Parts: sequence; C-alpha cells; structure tokens
Amino acid sequence: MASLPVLQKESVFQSGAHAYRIPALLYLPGQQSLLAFAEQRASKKDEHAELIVLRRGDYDAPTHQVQWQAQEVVAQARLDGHRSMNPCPLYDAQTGTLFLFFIAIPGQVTEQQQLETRANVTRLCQVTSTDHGRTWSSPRDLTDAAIGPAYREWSTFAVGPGHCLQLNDRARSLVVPAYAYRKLHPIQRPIPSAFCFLSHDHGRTWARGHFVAQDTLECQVAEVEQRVVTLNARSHLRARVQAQSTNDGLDFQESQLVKKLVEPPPQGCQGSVISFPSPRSPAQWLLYTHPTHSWQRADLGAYLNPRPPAPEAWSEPVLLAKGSCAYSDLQSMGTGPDGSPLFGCLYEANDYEEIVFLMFTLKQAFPAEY
Ligand SMILES: CC(=O)N[C@H]1[C@H]([C@H](O)[C@H](O)CO)OC(C(=O)O)=C[C@@H]1O
Repeated sequence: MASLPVLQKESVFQSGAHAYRIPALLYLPGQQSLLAFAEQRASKKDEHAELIVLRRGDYDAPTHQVQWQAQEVVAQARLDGHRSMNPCPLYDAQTGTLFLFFIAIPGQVTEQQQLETRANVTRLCQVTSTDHGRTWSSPRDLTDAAIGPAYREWSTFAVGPGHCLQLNDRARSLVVPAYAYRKLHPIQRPIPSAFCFLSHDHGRTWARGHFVAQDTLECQVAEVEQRVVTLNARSHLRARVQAQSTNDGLDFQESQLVKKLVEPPPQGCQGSVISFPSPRSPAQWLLYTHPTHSWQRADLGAYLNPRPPAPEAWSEPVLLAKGSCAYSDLQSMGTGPDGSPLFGCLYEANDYEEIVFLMFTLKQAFPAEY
C-alpha cells in the first residue's frame, strides 16, 4: 500500500500565479548537481504555456540530499510572440556547452489547430549556456537548419520533452528525441511518429533520422552495450512502444508494443527511460518511470530491464508515488550513498498542481536483485 521509501521526495514546483507542467531533469556529473526544467503556463491548459522555468539542485554528499535554489525563468528561451514549451536540455560533456531545446508556438494557437488544418506553425528552438545555466545565449531558431524540406510534410511536431542524449560514439554526438505528425494520406488524419535529430558537429548542424513505426508520440532515448540506442515512445495503443537503433539514432528497428508497460486509455502519457552501469554480464541496465494505473494517470511506477533491450526482460514496477502522476523524467546520478546506482526523478503530481523531485538508489527500488 505504501509508496516506495526513497532517499528524498520534495515538491520543487507548485501552482501559484502560474501552473507548472512538462518537467525535464539534467544531471551535470562534474558539478554533482541537477538542473530541473519546467513549463510556466498561465493555466493548466496547454494553449496557455508561456515561458520555461529552471531550478538548480546541488547534491550534498554528507547528508545525501539535494538542495534546490530559487526558480528562475530561462528568459532567453523564447521567440517574440510565441509561447515556449517542451524543454529538452542536453549537456555536451566535451564542449561543456549546455543545451536547452524547446518548441515555440505563435500566440495561443493550439496543436489541434495545426492538426485540423494540416498547417504547421511550430518553430524549433534552442538556447545555450557555458556557465551551467547562469546566463543563456540568445535564442537560435533551428527550424530551417533542422527541418526545412520536411516542414510542409508535417502538420506539427515537438522535441522530447525531457533530457536529450549525447552518444559515446566515435564523435560524441547529440541525439534529441522527438516526434512528428506526418501527412501521409490526403483524406486520413496525420499519424505521429517518433524520431531523432542528430548532430555530429557538437551542435553546429543537424539532421533528422528516419521515423520508427507510426502512431508513436513523445519518446526518449538511451544508449546500451555492440552499442545501441533503445527508444521508448508513448503510444495511443494498449501499451508503450519501443525500438532499437544500431546506427546512432538514424534508424530504429524491431519496434514493438510492450504490454508489461501499460498506458492510460485515451492517448497514453509521457514516460522516461535511462540506462546505468549494471551492478554486475551486460554493461548497462535500463530504468523507466511512467504511471502504472491503466484507466488514468496515477501511481507512478519504476521498471527495470536487467537484460536490455529484450522487451520480455522488462520487470514489474515498484510504486514510486500513489495517486495522480503524469509526465516524468529520469536521470542517472552515479553511485548512491549505499553503493548502488543513484536515480533522480522529476514527475507531475496532484493533478498538475505540483511537480515533485524523487531520489532513490537501485538497492531501494529493486532490492530483490541482491
Ligand atoms: C505541444 C503540446 O501541446 N504537447 C502536449 C502533448 C501532446 O498533445 C501529445 O503528445 C500529442 O500531440 O500532450 C500533453 C499531455 O499531457 O498528454 C501535454 C503537452 O503539452
């Protein structure tokens, strides 16, 4: 009945003059601190998104707790007349450049509208920072350099939401998970499909990798041991959809539904996935958070995959939170206070009226594996 006894559970965002949704969590291994991003809307309704907020949490080792600083708006992260949403932070380990990818949309134009009209008006933006988010650069509209030709082919699109991924490939590449509503039938409605924007020049230029099976929405990616990228996407189907890539994000194959990982009725809900050092045959294991209830968005659960990316390998969940739970984001924080893998979790709680930070170790969530 009781939720999982964690290392830490604290409300990091709450409604007030504004409502806060769509959480993102970035871990700076060298700072030993987290960057918590969220959307600051004038109300819970999507069409009311405005700016992106940020909070820095620095991990204290003596007490194994994370102390967060006052929330601030990533001012530079926005385009004139458009509202910003869907944050997708990434940290380029080598250039030390911190990236924040977001989507800018004109006025309060809805997503439904770009859909019904098959008219895309969504801009792809990013802002960078070299002092860990203290001062951001001026907004840079990537739409043309990242899209262009494929712009008319989509009714709309979006990045993440959630932390992006830098590969440990022969060139440490940037992979930004995303999904788009593609126009494939003159009569039938557009079908969304997950995919990743790739950058091999450290952000200089981009490229869109090929789509995966269709009817997949917001997804996230991870890398595992010969070196592959498993993707996990939100589907309007019974459960979650997941595919793997063996060419650094350019192609996703073996895509299939995973019934062990349920999805709420309508169009499902966003979820998060990360990889981490196996406590002992495979180099990495995966951890994934998503609501475990099947009629609604409640009971946030954590799932383990000790033999990735074998779909049947996925484990049964463990209750991280009882009640209303929605969008979440995960981060591997290294080795915890108890010698096991440390995890940082950010999730939408209490009917979108607060976003919570959760911190726990593998030994806590899945002690069985010991
Ligand atoms: C850009 C945008 O409106 N994103 C919205 C997203 C989207 O509608 C869905 O992924 C299919 O397009 O859904 C949800 C949601 O709580 O289910 C909130 C997001 O704000």
